[PDB]
This record gives sequence, C-alpha cells and structure tokens, in this order.
Amino acid sequence: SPEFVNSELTQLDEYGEWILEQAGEDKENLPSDVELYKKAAELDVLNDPKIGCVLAQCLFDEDIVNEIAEHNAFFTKILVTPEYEKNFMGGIERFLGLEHKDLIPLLPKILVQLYNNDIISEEEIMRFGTKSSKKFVPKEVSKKVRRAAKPFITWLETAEL
Repeated sequence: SPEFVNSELTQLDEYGEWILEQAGEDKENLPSDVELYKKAAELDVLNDPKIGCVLAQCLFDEDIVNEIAEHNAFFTKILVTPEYEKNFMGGIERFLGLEHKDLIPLLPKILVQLYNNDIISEEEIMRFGTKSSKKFVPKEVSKKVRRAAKPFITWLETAEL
C-alpha cells in the first residue's frame, strides 16, 4: 500500500491521497481550507507548483461547478504564481480527460467560475484553450478536453435602469 522511498513526487502523492481519503466519495468530508493549507505546510508541498495539479484532481466531483468557487481565499494563498495556475489547469485536464470524461461538457462553465473569481488568469485560460499539450495528459486526451473550452475562449476573444 504505502510508498517506501521518499521524493518530491511522493510528498505530492501523500498530500493528494490524504485529501481523497479524508473527503469521501461525494466530497462530504473535505478538510477545511485551513486544514488543507496546514497539511500542505506539514508535507512541505506549498513550494511545489505541482500542488495546483494535485488539488484540481482531489477536491472535486460531479458538483465541480458548485465547488470550484468555494475556496477563493485558500487559492489566493496557495496558487502563488502563474505556474501554480498552469498546473491547476493541468489537474483539471487530468480530472476531466482521464477519469471523468462525462464531465468534459462542464469545462466552459468551470472556466466561467475560474474567470469570475480571478482564480486562474485570462492568459492561463487562453493558453489552455488555444494549445494542446502532452504535459498533463496524452496528446489525444488534451485535444478532446481543450476543444470543449472553445465557446468560452471565443467569448474572451471578442469581449441604465
């Protein structure tokens, strides 16, 4: 069951696995944002931009649209550079593309939530919706997921009682 030898990747894995185990199948027992931050500090993963990727894969389920805007202060404290945001988008890509393909149609609404709450920058959303990448998922999976962003990307591009 456990990893036997420690690494930066095993620390990320241990953080994600702790979230998953704590949270339950319906994310009904998610640790509080205070607990999520303190555990990240304990496991020494705050300084790793890939923490964004882990969080995006562990916090959410089919109710992602309703959940993704419920951690604003936490994301301001965690996603401390654009590389953390890029990795968060990669985690969304893995979440939608690999194990929850039925949720891919939610991508534009997910982007609307991230945009309206300034969780992810316009630049990072544009990057995600205009390029495919092999970095987070296989190329064909990347194309499938990112193509679903198109209506929001088009909206971004063309954007008294």
